[PDB]
Amino acid sequence: SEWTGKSWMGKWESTDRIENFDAFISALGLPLEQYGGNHKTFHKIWKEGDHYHHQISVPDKNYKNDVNFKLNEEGTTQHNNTEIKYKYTEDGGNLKAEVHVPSRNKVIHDEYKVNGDELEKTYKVGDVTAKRWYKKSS
Ligand SMILES: [Cl-]
Ligand SMILES: [Mg+2]
Ligand SMILES: [Zn+2]
Repeated sequence: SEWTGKSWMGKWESTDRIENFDAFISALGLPLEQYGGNHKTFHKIWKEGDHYHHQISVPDKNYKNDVNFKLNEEGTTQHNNTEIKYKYTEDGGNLKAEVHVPSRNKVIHDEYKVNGDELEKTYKVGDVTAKRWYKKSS
């Protein structure tokens, strides 16, 4: 396991800073009663030889998902039983994920942009953009 090498690698924790996230959640067709708000969220991204791991956790929601990815290579995961296709790529120093949710005819853009000490995550679906800011853990 390697925890450095790219600016977006590391252990990231959500902050109080969030923008337009309910509009993004609504545009995905998800209920705000269970997916809105600003619950403490962790992103951990590290390298394991020939691939990366990306662990997402939302402890209040009993959610933990470990995503295995190789840059530029498609992968799949599941949420409940919604299949999710993804492909992570680098845009220079930033990390992007292209996400298909075929059952719902949705395409989602995720971006991870590290401004130094801080990580800005941008979420886009169609013309709806949300942002959330993360800090390095501890
Ligand atoms: Cl498509
Ligand atoms: Mg997040
Ligand atoms: Zn796209």
